[PDB]
Amino acid sequence: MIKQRTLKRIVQATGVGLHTGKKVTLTLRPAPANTGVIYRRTDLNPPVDFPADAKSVRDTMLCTCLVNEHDVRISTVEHLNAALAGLGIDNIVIEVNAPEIPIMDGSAAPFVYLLLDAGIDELNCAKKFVRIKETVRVEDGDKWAEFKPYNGFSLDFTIDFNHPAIDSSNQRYAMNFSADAFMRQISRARTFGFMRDIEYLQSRGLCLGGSFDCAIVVDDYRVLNEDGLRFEDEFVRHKMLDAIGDLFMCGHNIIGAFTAYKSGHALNNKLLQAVLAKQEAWEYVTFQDDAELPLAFKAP
Ligand SMILES: O=C(NO)[C@@H](Cc1ccc2ccccc2c1)NS(=O)(=O)c1ccc2ccccc2c1
Ligand SMILES: O=C(NO)[C@@H](Cc1ccc2ccccc2c1)NS(=O)(=O)c1ccc2ccccc2c1
Ligand SMILES: [Zn+2]
Repeated sequence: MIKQRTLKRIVQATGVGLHTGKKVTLTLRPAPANTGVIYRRTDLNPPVDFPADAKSVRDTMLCTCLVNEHDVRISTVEHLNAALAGLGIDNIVIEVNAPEIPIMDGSAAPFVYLLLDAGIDELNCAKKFVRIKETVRVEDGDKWAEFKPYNGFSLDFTIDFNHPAIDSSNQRYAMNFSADAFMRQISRARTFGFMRDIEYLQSRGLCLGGSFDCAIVVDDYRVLNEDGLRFEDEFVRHKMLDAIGDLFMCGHNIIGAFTAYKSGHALNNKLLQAVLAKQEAWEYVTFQDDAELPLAFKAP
């Protein structure tokens, strides 16, 4: 039987908060079967829990967050959420003593190492997958995102960004998902933005933790980071990283084929909600024998 996963032990790391520029301590905890992914703020008293749920996500001008009934938020969950999906972590409590997840290097890779430190523990309860049964498409002008039935998990993503540092040959990326492929191909791909935008935000007291150390920073013409890009198509790899995190907000790995053209956090969430809202488009499946598990979701 394919089992749900949590962590073996509690682990802690400290990083910089993108928004405040202050040190944030992140604690990852094992959790019981079926409890899912829970983000928790422990700066607040009492602490506030935000269960990961497609309906609780909000997108801002800067990042994604989860909100509670009172619109209290926890922010910058996008890249850690992608790492959870990548390693198939079903149940976990994620604490920060601050209003935001640390930005790390702008990618998901530092979170992967932290999760490896915590270890994986298999629980005695079947892991539930969401199987796509019908085609579902959502649109935003000329932008769109789609799920189709497919016995596996594939992503095919065309980026919305247009810049001299992005050739036409580097605007699309497609992959067959797996833990190893996520780690090797996607996890290290950084977020990105304009120097003038970062300077401007910082002049307004925002994004104080923003720097070359946590993003690809471009001007109108070129990548400014002295070491350049980690991949010739790093921008679109990062957008696939984001998509993997967006889709995992339902708390289940999905068996189907994902295709997107100029999508992003908002449209990816719209697709996820559209699927879950249409009863006949999907079903929960479990695997009592490891054989019939799509290759996509094998052990790391
Ligand atoms: O080919 C690879 N990377 O480019 C393997 C090499 C590797 C790299 C980093 C590791 C870090 C910690 C433990 C083991 C590692 C192996 N990377 S990978 O295939 O993506 C991979 C990473 C981590 C794993 C942990 C446990 C089993 C298998 C793993 C494979
Ligand atoms: O990739 C992300 N989310 O998934 C980034 C997107 C983003 C949004 C706005 C930006 C403005 C200016 C520069 C870069 C930007 C990136 N959101 S984020 O990881 O929370 C983030 C936001 C702002 C940053 C500014 C500077 C460095 C890193 C940043 C990361
Ligand atoms: Zn991102």
